[PDB]
Amino acid sequence: VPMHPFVKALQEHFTAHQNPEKAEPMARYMKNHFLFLGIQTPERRQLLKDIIQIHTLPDQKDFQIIIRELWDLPEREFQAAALDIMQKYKKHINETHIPFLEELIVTKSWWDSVDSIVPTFLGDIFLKHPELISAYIPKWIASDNIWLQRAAILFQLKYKQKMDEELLFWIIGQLHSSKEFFIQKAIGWVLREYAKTNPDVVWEYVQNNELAPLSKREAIKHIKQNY
Repeated sequence: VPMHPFVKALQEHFTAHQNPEKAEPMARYMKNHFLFLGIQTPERRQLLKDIIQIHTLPDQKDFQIIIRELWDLPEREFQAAALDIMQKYKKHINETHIPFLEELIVTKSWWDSVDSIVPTFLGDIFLKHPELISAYIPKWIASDNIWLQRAAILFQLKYKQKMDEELLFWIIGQLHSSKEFFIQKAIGWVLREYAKTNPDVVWEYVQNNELAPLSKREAIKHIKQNY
């Protein structure tokens, strides 16, 4: 459906290199929500490299149209490549793009797209503008969209000594009772990651606060050997 020359070049090049054999197990691993061309990350990045160097990288003022057109293509590689492209415009992404990122988060949703938007792009935005947290995180948690909820839990994933323990546990406190696999796993993930910096605090939270068994188990798996 796309006019942008760059997206058209990319689509032609990727489609030329599809592998129906490599596609089948890729699509299975994503529970068949998406068609795949069958191009693994390294080749995908290389094929994107080719098109970028051939075409040169588009003006940063196009970045949104490029990503949106890619996001509308049926094959999952196009959304993976759209986030690789987004990374090439990192320095031009700022607080004004949070609504654009929310859109990506709730469109063609799955952990593979959401996990590449949240801890990196949104993580850095809220580190720079932590005053905008109140305008988003409570709204996302209240949404009943599990991907926005997952976004609230993971935006701090890579914060290390910058982690706001108070907000983190407040978030996890609102979401612990969720039936949702992707919420339970995200909770366990951020707890295990945070435990790399502050294990004792994670251990005490997990030992004294309600969690789903999946979340608890995922949280302590690399630190249980210490207590």
